[PDB]
Amino acid sequence: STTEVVMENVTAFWEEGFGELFEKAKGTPVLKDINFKIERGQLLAVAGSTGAGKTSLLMMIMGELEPSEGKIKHSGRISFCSQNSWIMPGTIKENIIGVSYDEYRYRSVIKACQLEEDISKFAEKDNIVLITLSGGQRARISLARAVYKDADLYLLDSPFGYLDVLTEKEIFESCVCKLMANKTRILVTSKMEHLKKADKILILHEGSSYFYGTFSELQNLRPDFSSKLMSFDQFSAERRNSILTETLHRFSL
Ligand SMILES: Nc1ncnc2c1ncn2[C@@H]1O[C@H](COP(=O)(O)OP(=O)(O)OP(=O)(O)O)[C@@H](O)[C@H]1O
Ligand SMILES: [Mg+2]
Repeated sequence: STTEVVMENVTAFWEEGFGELFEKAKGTPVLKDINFKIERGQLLAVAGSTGAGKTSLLMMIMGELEPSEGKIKHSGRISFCSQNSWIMPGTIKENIIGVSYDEYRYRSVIKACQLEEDISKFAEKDNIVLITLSGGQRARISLARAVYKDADLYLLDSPFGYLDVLTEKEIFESCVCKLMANKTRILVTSKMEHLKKADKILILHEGSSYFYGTFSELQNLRPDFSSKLMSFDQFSAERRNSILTETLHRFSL
């Protein structure tokens, strides 16, 4: 199954004392007046400047950060892919599946994340003990682990680190848009292509919603903003994020 996710007028503080004070009241919040609704099986793309609250938003959904105002609604299990890849000492297989094995699911995830060719290189195949991996292999294994988990909501925080432009595109398509096409998911990204293929987009800046709605509505309701951001996707993660950050500081509020 999958869930809908709804946030209505949500405000949150990481400093729990302040969150209580604000709540009771009938520094500055990490997230302010956040609103979105994603339907079952839909993709929300979340972009924004550095420190804007993109990971914090995900942490709220996981219950690590509580709102001081507003309503969050969602049900079921959550799977989370962090923006920092991590590999535990053990086999490639163990890293992806943990303890529970489903052959058909495991095979579809390795294919979707392009891990077949990485696995096949080794004598032991996926029983190879984690051999040091490249950043890109680490990113793909971390993604595979998150997508393999049977969950009702998938939270993918910038999962495409150290990938080539073309293979990030291939994996966005095969994994996020095809394998997970019927799962509710939220993707943090800085690629315009990802925003374009999303059902909904949320742009965050200093904890506020700079824009929520559709890519074509962004093109329409934010023409001056779009005109800077739209060969952007060939730029490095760092450069895209610096351009997005600087543009947001210019046009915010
Ligand atoms: N557990 C926490 N406790 C206190 N403050 C936090 C915590 N997590 C994040 N913050 C702070 O909240 C702000 C938002 O950080 P967050 O990680 O949500 O930003 P981000 O938009 O994901 O940025 P990036 O583009 O760097 O990933 C930052 O000032 C950060 O230092
Ligand atoms: Mg983050």
